[PDB]
Order: sequence, then C-alpha cells, then structure tokens
Amino acid sequence: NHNLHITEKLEVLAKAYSVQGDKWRALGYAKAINALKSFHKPVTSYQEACSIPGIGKRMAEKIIEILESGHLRKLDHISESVPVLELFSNIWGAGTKTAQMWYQQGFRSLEDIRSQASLTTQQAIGLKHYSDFLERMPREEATEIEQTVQKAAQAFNSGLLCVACGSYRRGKATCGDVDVLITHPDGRSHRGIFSRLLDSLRQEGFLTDDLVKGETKYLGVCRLPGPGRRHRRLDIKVVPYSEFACALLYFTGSAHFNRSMRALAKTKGMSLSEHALSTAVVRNTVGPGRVLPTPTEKDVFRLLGLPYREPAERDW
DNA sequence: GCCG
DNA sequence: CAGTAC
DNA sequence: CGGCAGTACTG
Ligand SMILES: Cc1cn([C@H]2C[C@H](O)[C@@H](COP(=O)(O)O)O2)c(=O)[nH]c1=O
Ligand SMILES: [Ca+2]
Ligand SMILES: [Ca+2]
Ligand code: NA
Ligand code: NA
Ligand code: NA
Repeated sequence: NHNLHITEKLEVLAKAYSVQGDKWRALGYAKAINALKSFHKPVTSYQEACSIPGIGKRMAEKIIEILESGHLRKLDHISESVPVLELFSNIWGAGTKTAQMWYQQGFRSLEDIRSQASLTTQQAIGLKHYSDFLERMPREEATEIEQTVQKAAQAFNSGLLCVACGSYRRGKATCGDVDVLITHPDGRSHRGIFSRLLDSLRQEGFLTDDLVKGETKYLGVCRLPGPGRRHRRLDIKVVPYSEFACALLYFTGSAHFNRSMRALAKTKGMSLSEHALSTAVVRNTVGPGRVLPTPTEKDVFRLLGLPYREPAERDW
C-alpha cells in the first residue's frame, strides 16, 4: 500500500459515517479505500485517481487535497459524538440506532450504560466482555478452540467434518473469533447433533454465554481452561453436505469478497447465498430459481466464470 | 460515497 | 416488524 | 433516479 498517507485520513471519515448510520456513504468510502490499498502504485494525479474504479470526482477532490495540502479539512468537523458512538456500538448487540438513542439520553461512558441504560441480554453479555471482544487471539488459540469443538462433535459421530472458517481459514496470524462449520458426507446425520453438541460443550464449562440459539446457527462465548485465558466469540453452524461448499465460501469471507461475488452473481441472473448458487433467479424493482450443483468452491468460481481464488487472496 |  | 449480526 | 448481499435470531 503506497497510499497510506491517504487511506489513513479517509478511514476516519468512513468510520464517522458508519457510526452515525450513513451506511451507504460509509460503503463507498470503504470500497474507495480498498481501491487505494490495491493500486500498488502511489497515485500522483487527479486524473489517475478519478480513473480508478471505486473512485469518483468527490473522492478525487478529497485525495488531491490530501496530496497537495497534506491534510483534509473535513476531518476538522467530525461531530464530537463520534467517539462516544463508536464506544457504544462496540458493545455486541448494540448498533447505530441504540448508540444514538443512548447518546440522545445523555449517556457518555460505559459506566453510564452500566448504571443507567436498559440492556438486552445480548448487550449485557457484550458489555461484560467488552475488552475481550475487542481483542484478537493468536490463530494457535483458534486451533485449540476448533479442536475442542471437533472433539466434542466427533464423539457423537466420527465421520463429522468440522472446519474453522473466517480469517482463520484465510491464513491470518490473529483472529477476532472462531467460526466452526460442521457437516457429514452421509447427507442425513446433521440433525440433533447440534443441540447435544452444545449441551456437551456447556457441561464441560467451555461455553460461558449464549448470544444466539437457532435451529442451525449458534453464536456465543467460550473460554479454554487454565490460567491466562480470555473469553472468545465462538460461532457454530451445521449444514447439509450439499451446501457445504457454499457455506465454506460464505463463512470464509471476507465480507467484501462475498458481497462482490454476490453482486456479480446477481448481474449474471444468478443468486449466491450461504446455501446455494441459483440460476435464472427472477427479480424486478417471486424468483424461485434453480439450484446449481456446487460440490466444491472451485465449482462456484467456475459457474460464475471466475478463476479460483485460494482463501488467502479473499480479503476483498 | 460510487456506479449503471 | 426494526435492529443487529454474520 | 436508485441499488449498494442475502439470510436468520431477538424482542
Ligand atoms: C461482517 C460480515 C461477515 N460476513 C461473512 C464473512 C466473514 O468471514 C464471515 C464471518 O464473520 P466474522 O468475520 O464476523 O466472524 O461472515 C458476512 O457475510 N457479512 C458481514 O456483514
Ligand atoms: Ca473471522
Ligand atoms: Ca457521488
Ligand atoms: Na473510477
Ligand atoms: Na455492536
Ligand atoms: Na463469526
């Protein structure tokens, strides 16, 4: 990234817009920042900037200001509420609408939230683990967590496949959470193994809090045994074997990579989700499409006309 | 905010 | 449903 | 002008 002296400035504005609820302007800013990071050739002109995809006239003027004047004046008018809104919306379960409500009510600190705010169960758990959830763990610990869940699961059925996805699967040195995807090549055993698996993990003391409990998805909190351990975010999902590939893609991310693949699919009349890649999905402005066989991620790429990207090149 |  | 998360 | 990904728990 030869343009850090621009992305540094633009990330602040993107975050201000994001915490203040201007989701689409924040998205545009983020895509332009990805463009900047991906150029590998320091932009040294307004025409070179205005010519990069994801970067238009507004962003070109911002960048030219940063280039010549070494500073962007918009940054001097970020609302004073932004640091408080960021503090509040880093609580798991609270987003921009709750952060802004809390701000309007006069709250300015987590002590205010603790003593005065009305919290959901999820928010009370997120506040209780605030510092822990802001940390990333070494991928070695992620391995230990994956293996804990895989041992718990493979006791019910040694044929179950358990794969840790997310940044872990993209090969990052640290991970903000662990996301375990479970399936069985038999196609008809992933029923009941989910509830009993969670009962097992809870009996061992491994699971400490539940955030979301659905028929297919679990999101919660775990902690490995012993000293020097923190609480970590853990997701577990169980899927039929026929969806395994599409799950692996989706839950491996990144989020920008997925959103790009899904935009592309949408262009070619297809629809891509965590369940299936469908074709001739009818839309406008009920679209029961046809599911396409995707036994491997490579098949998803191929059906979309793309070369296969390994998980490590999927940052955006 | 960007792009069709 | 709106809000939130993935 | 208008989409910007698509799906699933909570309350
Ligand atoms: C944050 C986010 C992630 N994802 C996908 C890509 C991430 O690698 C995967 C796991 O999410 P995570 O990074 O929060 O654990 O979920 C989405 O589909 N949408 C989102 O908004
Ligand atoms: Ca991750
Ligand atoms: Ca614009
Ligand atoms: Na461009
Ligand atoms: Na939050
Ligand atoms: Na996750």
